[PDB]
Amino acid sequence: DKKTIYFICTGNSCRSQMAEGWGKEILGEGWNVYSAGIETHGVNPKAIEAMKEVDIDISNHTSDLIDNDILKQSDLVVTLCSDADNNCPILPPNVKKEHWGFDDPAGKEWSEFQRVRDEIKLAIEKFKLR
Ligand SMILES: [K+]
Repeated sequence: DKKTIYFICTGNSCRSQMAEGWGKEILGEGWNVYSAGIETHGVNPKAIEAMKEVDIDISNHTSDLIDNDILKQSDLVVTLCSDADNNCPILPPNVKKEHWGFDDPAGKEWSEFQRVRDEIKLAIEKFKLR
């Protein structure tokens, strides 16, 4: 019935966390949305604040490493950064993978953090229209 999308960024901190938040809202009807990373950097407080601004609560999200069982059941694995794309483990044959590159918002001025958040919204909206 429900399909599964898996958002991956290096530390499961900013990009993948915002993508999970947007995904649960926009694709929530027929999609199970999860996020992971190559390493765990913790859920960025700025990502929680960025999502709170658009009335999406991601405060209960966790920073997790990639799980082989979630990978196995994924219909689409989406990598959100170059490092995550290149270091993503060998995927099961039936699982599709796409790289949706976004700039690293961590280290950028607060306005640019919000810009990346909204670029992610747009990519997820376009995905729903496929
Ligand atoms: K997660």
